[PDB]
Amino acid sequence: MFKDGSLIPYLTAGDPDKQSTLNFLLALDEYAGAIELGIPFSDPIADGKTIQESHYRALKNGFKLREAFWIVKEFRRHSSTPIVLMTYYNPIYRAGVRNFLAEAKASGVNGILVVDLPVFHAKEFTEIAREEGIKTVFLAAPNTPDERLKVIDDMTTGFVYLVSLYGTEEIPKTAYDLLRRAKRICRNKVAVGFGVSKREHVVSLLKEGANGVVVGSALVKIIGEKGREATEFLKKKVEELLGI
Repeated sequence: MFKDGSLIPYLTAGDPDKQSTLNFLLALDEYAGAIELGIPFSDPIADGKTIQESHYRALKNGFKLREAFWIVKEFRRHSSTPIVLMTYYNPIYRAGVRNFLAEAKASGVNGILVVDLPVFHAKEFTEIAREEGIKTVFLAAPNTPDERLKVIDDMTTGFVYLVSLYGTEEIPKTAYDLLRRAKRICRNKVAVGFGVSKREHVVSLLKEGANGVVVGSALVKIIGEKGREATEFLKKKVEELLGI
């Protein structure tokens, strides 16, 4: 869904408020190949500490599901940068899969990633996303075996998202191994979320085959640190990571 060598910002919707999220997106668009907008959930057990706290902040400050669409809709007035909505299944399941996907599409969302999509529902889910015109983004971690990478690649219409809960401040070998295994199996492009925080992390991951590098934690840390005034500091971090 994005150009090779793309940096992909990840932000939690409504952290600290939907208006600020929109501001952050507009300020980082010029550096983004695509953007991941995360829907906050009460139990983000698949996320790292930093991003879990951004979920807590957003909910505490009163974030509401459809405010995420507001953000995408307003963003679309100024940009056509691909947007992937990242969420836990619970919200979608409760609101109605097709209803949510249709509403997502209508707002400008291009793809969707369901962090904990029950394998039991994967089939029907992908079929519904296809019908609603939304591309799919599936996740895989270091403990994902080659056989499953293949199944994941065959269902993916957007791009494969490789993650690493490991942390760092070096990228773990187990994370590089996941990438190395994925590029050998995936026909889809792949993005990596290995918690980069330094220029060398980006240069290296791109050199090792990542079509796109996502930047979430580095940005979110600054947001829970500077609140609405995070913007300018975010631009500098993304610039640092881009060697500019």
